[PDB]
Amino acid sequence: APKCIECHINIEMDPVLHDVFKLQVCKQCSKEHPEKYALLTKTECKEDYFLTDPELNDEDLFHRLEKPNPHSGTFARMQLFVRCEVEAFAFKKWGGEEGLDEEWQRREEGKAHR
Amino acid sequence: APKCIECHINIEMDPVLHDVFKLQVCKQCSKEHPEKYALLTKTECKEDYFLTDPELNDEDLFHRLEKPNPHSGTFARMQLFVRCEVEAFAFKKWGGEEGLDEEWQRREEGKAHRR
DNA sequence: GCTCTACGTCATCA
DNA sequence: GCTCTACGTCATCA
Ligand SMILES: [Zn+2]
Ligand SMILES: [Zn+2]
Repeated sequence: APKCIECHINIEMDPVLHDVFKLQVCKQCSKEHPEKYALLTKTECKEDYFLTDPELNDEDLFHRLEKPNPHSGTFARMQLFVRCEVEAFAFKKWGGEEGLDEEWQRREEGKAHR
Repeated sequence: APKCIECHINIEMDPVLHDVFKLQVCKQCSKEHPEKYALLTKTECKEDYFLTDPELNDEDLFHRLEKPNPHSGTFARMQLFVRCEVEAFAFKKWGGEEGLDEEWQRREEGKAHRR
């Protein structure tokens, strides 16, 4: 029977990372590796990685988990993305982790200026 | 025998102004009163009256005629609005003809201000 | 550490 | 004298 790609031991996969994000990863390894497996809200994806609504809204581009808005169920649904997917897209977008850090810099100058 | 509200004479209403815009006006009177009856594109509505896409996209708020884009059938459809409806909404928005001018005035100052 | 839309402009592509 | 979307912050309201 198939094994978690992180630990090579667990055969019971985290339900969310597996069913929703297509990752053969166990709940414990997801906790141990947030740099890959942590779930980020849509808002966290824009502030951390400077992705736009059109790229995050693209059904064809990111897998996503939706939950009721924790502020109120009458508010727009919370959207959760897996860090490895969003990071990989942002690195292609801005050019690796350095490109991203240069774009970070670039905006502080903007906020300062403005 | 219902009459054009403008001339009170013609019995045959402009088919566009009547079917699409609900206006009991003959074609001849539409040409003689462009200040009420001229059809404006979506773009001329934003330029002339500072209405937004959300306003003009509201299906419940303006009648609209759609035509194929004259630049190309593959481009987004042309949308035609009747000046009297558009003008009346812009007069409420900006507070009359004077407020529309006052808003005109301020954007020129902005596009001198932006080098 | 919640999300959508709108303001706002203009360009670009369609 | 063609239209949509995107880029920008954001704020507001939901
Ligand atoms: Zn594991
Ligand atoms: Zn008439």
